[PDB]
This record gives sequence, C-alpha cells and structure tokens, in this order.
Amino acid sequence: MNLVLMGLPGAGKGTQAERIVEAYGIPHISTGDMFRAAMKEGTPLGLQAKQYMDRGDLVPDEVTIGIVRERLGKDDCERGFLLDGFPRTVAQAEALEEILEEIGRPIDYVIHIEVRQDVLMERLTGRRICRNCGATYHLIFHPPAKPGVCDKCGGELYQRADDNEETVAKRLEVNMKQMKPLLDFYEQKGYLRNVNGQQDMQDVFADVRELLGGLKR
Ligand SMILES: Nc1ncnc2c1ncn2[C@@H]1O[C@H](COP(=O)(O)OP(=O)(O)OP(=O)(O)OP(=O)(O)OP(=O)(O)OC[C@H]2O[C@@H](n3cnc4c(N)ncnc43)[C@H](O)[C@@H]2O)[C@@H](O)[C@H]1O
Ligand SMILES: [Mg+2]
Ligand SMILES: [Zn+2]
Repeated sequence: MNLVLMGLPGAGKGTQAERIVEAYGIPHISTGDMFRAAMKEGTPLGLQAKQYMDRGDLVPDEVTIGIVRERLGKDDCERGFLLDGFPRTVAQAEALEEILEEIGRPIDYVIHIEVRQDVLMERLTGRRICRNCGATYHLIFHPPAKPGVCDKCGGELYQRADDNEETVAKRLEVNMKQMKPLLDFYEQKGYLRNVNGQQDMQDVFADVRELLGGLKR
C-alpha cells in the first residue's frame, strides 16, 4: 500500500499514521519529523528548515523533495509506505509523481483527513508528543495514562515549539492556501479520498482502515 496523508495542521495525520504503521508495518515518512530531527541534530538543512518552521512557513520545495526522493528509494519501502504531510504544494506533488514513476511505486490513494479550521487551535496548543518515539497525545482529547509520560516508551512528553498560538495561526494560513490546489490536483488524478477527521480518533481510524482494506498488506 503506497499512501499519502493530507490535511491541515492538527487534522490528525500523525495520529492516524501511528495506527496505520502499527497495523500494517509500513514506513512512516513525515517531512515535519525529518526536518525537526535535522534541526535537533544541527545539520545545515536542519538549521535552514528551523527558520521556516519557527515562523510557520513551508520549507522550500526542492530541498524537501530531495529528502523524500532519498527516503522513498530505500528497500524498506518496497512493500509499501506512508507519506505524512508531504506533498504540501502542487510542485511537491508533481515531483512525487515523477519520483514514484522512476522507482515503480505509484500512489494507491491520497487520504485527505478533513477537519475545519475552527477546532485546530485547541488541537494544536494541547498537543503533547514524546521526545523519544514521537507518539502523539492531547491533554484533553487523548491524555497519556500518566501525566507527562509516553504510554509507548515511557519517554517524557513535550510541547512542540511551533504549537504556540501565533505560529499556529500562520501555519493554518500558509497550509490552507496550498490545500485547494493540491486537493484539485489529486481529485483530477482520481485517487483522492476524503475522511471526516472530526470524529473520535478510533472512528476516524475505522474509516481509514475500511478504505485501505482493498489493498494488499
Ligand atoms: N512537505 C513540506 N514542505 C514544506 N515544509 C514542510 C513540509 N513538511 C513539513 N514542513 C515544515 O515542517 C513544519 C512541521 O510540519 P508538520 O510536522 O507536518 O506539522 P504540521 O504540518 O504543522 O502538522 P502536525 O504534524 O502539525 O498535525 P497532524 O495532522 O499530524 O495532527 P496530530 O495527529 O498531531 O493531531 C493534532 C492534535 O489533535 C489530537 N487529535 C488527533 N486526532 C484527533 C481527533 N479525532 N479528535 C480530537 N483530537 C485529535 C492529537 O492528539 C494531537 O494533540 C511545517 O510547518 C513546515 O515548516
Ligand atoms: Mg505530524
Ligand atoms: Zn515515546
């Protein structure tokens, strides 16, 4: 299963990714994760990226496409993969089509997790993620068993620097602007599918699973 998740910041892409990866054992490729790792490690790309992320802006396309091209070629992606929050622009999506054509791993479905903007500030400011394994929690909607401790590795949870009210408002604007063109791109391709992301996380996952059920695992 060769999959893309798309959706606004806070829509639940990571939360569903965790469940898809657990159930199907495919690699999770998250450009935000990659950029945050590089930033933590202090690499030149991480430091460049940090500037955009801190503002809530997108990292430029070509560097982003580069890291994805490199990632997607690995042997662990032979039996499927899950792209989470890439592509984010039409240019990214056009480059991805070429990339997948070259290695013979074309997309099965793009899954649009649809959430209205007026619930996303509360989703993002109460988001808490594990420092070690990146497991996602929410202080209201999905708290850990023990406060501040990841249920999966027992790591400490933290608040992403970009999940602050001002940067959230920028991220929503910047990504909303990219959405209609990117949705139209894939709608024209024919394999865009929508999932209502304003349901309990389990019900959202049920809808995702039922869509994936036509694919080989
Ligand atoms: N391709 C690209 N090109 C250019 N730049 C790029 C790029 N990719 C990354 N970047 C750069 O990197 C930055 C960060 O990218 P990124 O890390 O991808 O952050 P984002 O794009 O801001 O998306 P999030 O990861 O913010 O949201 P999500 O949809 O995963 O939601 P979650 O499941 O966590 O859920 C949110 C919260 O709500 C909760 N929740 C989840 N589902 C539900 C539900 N059904 N009900 C209630 N609460 C829920 C969760 O527990 C959690 O607390 C970008 O801003 C940009 O600078
Ligand atoms: Mg994410
Ligand atoms: Zn953890």
